[PDB]
Amino acid sequence: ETPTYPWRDAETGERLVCAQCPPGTFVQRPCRRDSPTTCGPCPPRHYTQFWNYLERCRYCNVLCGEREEEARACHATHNRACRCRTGFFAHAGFCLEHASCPPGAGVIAPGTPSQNTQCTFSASSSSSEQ
Repeated sequence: ETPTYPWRDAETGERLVCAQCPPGTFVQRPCRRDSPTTCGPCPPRHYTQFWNYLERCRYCNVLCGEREEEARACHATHNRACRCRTGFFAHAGFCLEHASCPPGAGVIAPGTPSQNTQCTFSASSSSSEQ
């Protein structure tokens, strides 16, 4: 029940069924008559998430930037993923700032990396006071 793919041999040409490579690995060398598939590990900054017949690993193209922090790094199976830093939230792609709330009707729901701030007395206009 190990995943597979067909392949044709280099020396004269013979048709065979080569085993796929597990997540974390890539196809280093295909099958010969005697040996099956050679699976080598994904190099630094490169990943394979699935069972594959990839000649070389996928590059970790996701790079967190100014206002982004990591969620997963780039390992042999993960691709790097990003999320917004403490005082930021994601809107429409870009990662924008959390909204402050003045005195009056202060913060009822704090800013998550996912949503903006929702909002007796409040002394200050921050994104904290209740």
